[PDB]
Amino acid sequence: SMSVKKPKRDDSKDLALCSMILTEMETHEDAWPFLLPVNLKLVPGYKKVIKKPMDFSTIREKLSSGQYPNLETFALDVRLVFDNCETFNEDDSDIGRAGHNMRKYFEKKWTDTFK
Repeated sequence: SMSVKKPKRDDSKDLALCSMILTEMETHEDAWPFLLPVNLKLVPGYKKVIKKPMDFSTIREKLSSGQYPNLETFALDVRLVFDNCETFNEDDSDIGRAGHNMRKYFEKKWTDTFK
């Protein structure tokens, strides 16, 4: 509350560390469905159904331009990518399995880097 604060967690490395995680997600062999925005002209149903499209290149540009106010807003966009994938793709598809795998990979890096 006013003039009452918990001890200050050092957040000075968060930007660098989120960038490193994102590099590791970019270079994973199962990243291919997520590297670029889904083409809304060429994929029937996507525009109407997926209310907030998100992809790694869009996260990278937001990251690079100071559009994440803190590390939690960064995690929310990463998770959005996988939540969108589960909304549109069957679990038993190459893209559906890709999404589950990447989400796992991300959540471990996130815990190991920050928790």
